[PDB]
Amino acid sequence: SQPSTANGGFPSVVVTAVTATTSISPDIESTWKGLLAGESGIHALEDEFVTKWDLAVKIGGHLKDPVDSHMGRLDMRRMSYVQRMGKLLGGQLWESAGSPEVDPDRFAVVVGTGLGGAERIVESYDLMNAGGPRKVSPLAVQMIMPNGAAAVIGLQLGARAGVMTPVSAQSSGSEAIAHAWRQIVMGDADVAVCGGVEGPIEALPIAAFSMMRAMSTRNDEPERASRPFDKDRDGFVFGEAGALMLIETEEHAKARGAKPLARLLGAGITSDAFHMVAPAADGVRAGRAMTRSLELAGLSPADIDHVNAHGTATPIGDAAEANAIRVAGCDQAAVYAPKSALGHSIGAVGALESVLTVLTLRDGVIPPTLNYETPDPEIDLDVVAGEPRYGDYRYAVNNSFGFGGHNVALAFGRY
Amino acid sequence: SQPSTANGGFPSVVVTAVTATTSISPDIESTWKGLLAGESGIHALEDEFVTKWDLAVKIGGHLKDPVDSHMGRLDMRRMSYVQRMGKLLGGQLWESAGSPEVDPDRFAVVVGTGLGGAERIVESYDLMNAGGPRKVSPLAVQMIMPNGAAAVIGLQLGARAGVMTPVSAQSSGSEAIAHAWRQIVMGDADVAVCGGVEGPIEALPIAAFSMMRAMSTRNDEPERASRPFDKDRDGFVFGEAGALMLIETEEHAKARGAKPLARLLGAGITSDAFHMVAPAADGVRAGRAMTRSLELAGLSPADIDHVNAHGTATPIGDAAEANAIRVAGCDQAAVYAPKSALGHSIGAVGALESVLTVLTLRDGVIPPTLNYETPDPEIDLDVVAGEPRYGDYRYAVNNSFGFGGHNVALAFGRY
Ligand SMILES: CCCCCCCCCCCCCCCC(=O)O[C@H](COC(=O)CCCCCCCC[C@H](C)CCCCCCCC)COP(=O)(O)O
Ligand SMILES: CCCCCCCCCCCCCCCC(=O)O[C@H](COC(=O)CCCCCCCC[C@H](C)CCCCCCCC)COP(=O)(O)O
Ligand SMILES: C=C/C(C)=C/[C@@]1(C)SC(=O)C(C)=C1O
Ligand SMILES: C=C/C(C)=C/[C@@]1(C)SC(=O)C(C)=C1O
Ligand SMILES: [K+]
Ligand SMILES: [K+]
Repeated sequence: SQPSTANGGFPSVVVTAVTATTSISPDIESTWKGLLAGESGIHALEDEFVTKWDLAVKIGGHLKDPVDSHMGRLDMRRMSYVQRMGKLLGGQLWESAGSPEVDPDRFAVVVGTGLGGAERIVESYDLMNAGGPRKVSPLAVQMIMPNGAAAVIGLQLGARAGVMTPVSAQSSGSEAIAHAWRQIVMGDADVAVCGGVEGPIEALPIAAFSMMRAMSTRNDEPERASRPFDKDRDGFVFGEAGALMLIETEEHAKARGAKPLARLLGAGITSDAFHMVAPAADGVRAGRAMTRSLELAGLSPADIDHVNAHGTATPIGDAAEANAIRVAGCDQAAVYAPKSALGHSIGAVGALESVLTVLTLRDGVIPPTLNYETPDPEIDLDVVAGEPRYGDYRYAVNNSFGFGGHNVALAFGRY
Repeated sequence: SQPSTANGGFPSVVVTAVTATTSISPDIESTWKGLLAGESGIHALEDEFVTKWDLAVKIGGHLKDPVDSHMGRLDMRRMSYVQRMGKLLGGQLWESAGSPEVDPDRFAVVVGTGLGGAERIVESYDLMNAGGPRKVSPLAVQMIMPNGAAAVIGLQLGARAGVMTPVSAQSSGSEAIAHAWRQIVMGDADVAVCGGVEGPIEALPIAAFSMMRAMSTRNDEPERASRPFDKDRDGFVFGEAGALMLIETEEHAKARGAKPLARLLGAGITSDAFHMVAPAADGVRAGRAMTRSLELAGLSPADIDHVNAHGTATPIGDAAEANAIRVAGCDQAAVYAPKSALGHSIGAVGALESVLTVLTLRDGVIPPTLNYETPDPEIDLDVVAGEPRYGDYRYAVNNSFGFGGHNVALAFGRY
């Protein structure tokens, strides 16, 4: 019969450290306290690029503490932005873990991102148009390539059991943690740094998503604009983030005296084959990704206390995900939609929300979904709102979905 | 007691169809015949961009049959180039396989690529710069995102068991087949379309790579420029390609009466943690990727008949790979380096070379490595050269490596 975590057919895998930088704080613990106190990272954008172009979207969450105030002169010339973000979070995470001395040959890195060092593409293009091929940096290829942030972290921390970069648009950061889990349970690694990084809010990304008519334009009240599951939602809001976690076998963690924050029990990856940029309405394949993570974990849907929803606040996205949660039999879980406060960080967001799922399990508390004011009869979920919801949560699923029809669900447990 | 293909701990997985477009032919079967007859796809580049910029590199292999001679006018605007290649190859592969009726919920797609729809990044940038944010296409995001080619193919063919895009630079096309094999042996799918696609030779990619000093500049003799393992090699040559294969459990293939071309037995993924753009000289982690594919296959290195080398023709690269082949105990095997004839197709190339490994096994023959004229004493490999070599080939490993330090090896068997 089928290997599961519960039946011992997969080894036990624990989360032993987390790190993130957000529009609320550069410190994940302070981001967590702010979320619980009802704080939002979303504000009026003050960038001159908003005025230069008169963008229809004038709201978003920049990082509280910009990555580049941490970067040396050479990093600014030799790395793309997602690489600098990767380096920053990778060193923070390692220090957080107690700087363990691990076997490099049993250590993997899996880090997702939406695009890569795309600013270096436009830089290279301009440099060559103005001055010819000899003006392109000899570092352009390694700064641009989308595996470049994962590679930087792997080099920095010494990972020799693989360095992988799954890209699946807005599920990339979750999918990275899924593949790290597979690398460990298939025997390829005992320890893995995983998660996601993403570029900052800029004019061209805004322009491109805005032309999809995907984004909230509630510019006069920025903190109220992101309303996942609310009746009056009008699209997503960008909120910058990067997040990594350290996962390892329980035996590896025990042998070095690490204190686990949670367990990572299983991962489901499916696809819709429905539309390139809208989720299937029926939620069936998305609900199957949740169900698969439960099969691998050895759990039933009634075990699931908590769902951390992808919850983008688009009208059709939230409706599809509500249907997916019912398909999976998880619609009596308490649901949190963290994009209500942190906005959408695209290739990083699944990793950020998996970190938040881990903290919910460690601490016994789910923050309030901001802006949740008018229940939507198509949604019919238990959306935590108003104040935090306390409980002894045993098991939780984190959802992420991505343009291309990608569905990723991760099942975590209390340690 | 570790599961392996040979001990029945993983299900048997077979290759049932292959498709590729190359500098030699749009048709994989003709490419193969061309290879065996000693044909090269590498010529003088006739593009106006070469003289416009006076590029240092004036050679390479364009597709014999351009992807866009097959494309509708709408697709030329609303798909990126790699998406159009994916659509073309995906349709051709399915028709080659008999257009089988599979269970969509058991059908995955995994397709790697080096970058994605990056021409749409520069086009969006220019369009906005000239006319504002509302000139950017509403399709730009879904054309640009690096998962875009895999997602096009998943939607086209109806894959609902997962659509994945691993990015690991020059090893992406092999890594995709590795993850497709994992998706099947972990029980998430019974059938998968997998491989890699890549963009065409253009001015800015030539500038960026050639500023790395990686590329041959033997412009006076183009078919003699790509010289993997030859003492007088001087770097790689671009040769365009895309390649997909259909794999499925042997049970699945048997139930629908499909004739297997070969077996995909195991896949190893490791990393160097050495340098962003040079492979580790000792070949140790790269040899471990080969060993790991053998472990999962249940083979010993003494079983290996044939290695399809990554063999870029850089001085450093080929020397590191020969060390790797020694580390893995595979240096008694017959070695082919197809970039000698087909050049380097970056994100696609490990998929293309995986298809060539399958055909070697199917037909009992290895094509000659072109331009292999002076053995290099640091290499000391049995390089197939001169004429095709016929043989009873039973087991082969296809190697692929990438910037960032990624190592992928696939173990294939004769059906
Ligand atoms: C909250 C998350 C937001 C996510 C955003 C979307 C993620 C897309 C990737 C983001 C990459 C951008 C990194 C910016 C680095 C930086 O800082 O560059 C500024 C100066 O402007 C620039 O160079 C902007 C150049 C734009 C680069 C091209 C971006 C193309 C975007 C596409 C047209 C639209 C998005 C495609 C996404 C597909 C994948 C996900 C589904 C510093 O200024 P200075 O120091 O020079 O004064
Ligand atoms: C086998 C070679 C592989 C090389 C490719 C390397 C991977 C990059 C893939 C890029 C895909 C390009 C698709 C070209 C479409 C096409 O054909 O458009 C021409 C007109 O030129 C263009 O717009 C070229 C636009 C440039 C796009 C930006 C490319 C940036 C390249 C980086 C600076 C360097 C490469 C980074 C690779 C990182 C990943 C691999 C390690 C027809 O013009 P028209 O007559 O129809 O008007
Ligand atoms: C297949 C397309 C999908 C899943 C679209 C979703 C719901 S995922 C996401 O982050 C946003 C903004 C969406 O619109
Ligand atoms: C870590 C760096 C590596 C593997 C570099 C290699 C050998 S892989 C490749 O396709 C080319 C052109 C190279 O130079
Ligand atoms: K979530
Ligand atoms: K090869």
